[PDB]
Amino acid sequence: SNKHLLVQAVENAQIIERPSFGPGDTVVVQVKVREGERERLQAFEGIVIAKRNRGLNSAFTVRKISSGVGVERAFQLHSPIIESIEVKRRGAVRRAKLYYLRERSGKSARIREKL
RNA sequence: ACGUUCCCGGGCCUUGUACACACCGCCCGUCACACCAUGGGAGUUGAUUGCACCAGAAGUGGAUAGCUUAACCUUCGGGAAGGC
Repeated sequence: SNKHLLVQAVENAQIIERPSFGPGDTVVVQVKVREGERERLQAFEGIVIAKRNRGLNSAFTVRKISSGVGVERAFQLHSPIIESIEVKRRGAVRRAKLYYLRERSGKSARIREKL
């Protein structure tokens, strides 16, 4: 919509189907990784602090704690790097952007389950 | 050449000594040059620890947003218990 019609025509082809999901829910993402001559898939599991929907340019940021330090990656929804996305756990958050979780470390960081 | 007061040496009695190769003795303290152990010393670097907090893995215990329910009860709808 926001883009010109000629641009929209190009974007529609790039669009790829993917399970819809909400903010603040634990998700597992499969990322293509190149080790040279071989291909592998790496699993990234984390709570989704922030999401932005822009049609083709939609992006979601996943935050996970590894060895006591958090890691945040702003994954691209429609990129071909992302082989698949699945929702391990669904949570309810008052606000779309969970930027208070960065300050939170342990017991506070957790998000209540949504039923 | 009165005389023993003195310079020197020698005889005896007593006295004090930290001296005994014996006063031509023994022996004290600073300064100078080395080497040793140590005290204070702006600090530098370790070990162990008092107290006040943050923290909340697995485990057990109270309670239930909720989910799956073999033993017994069932009016076969379910109840009882139990697990997550």
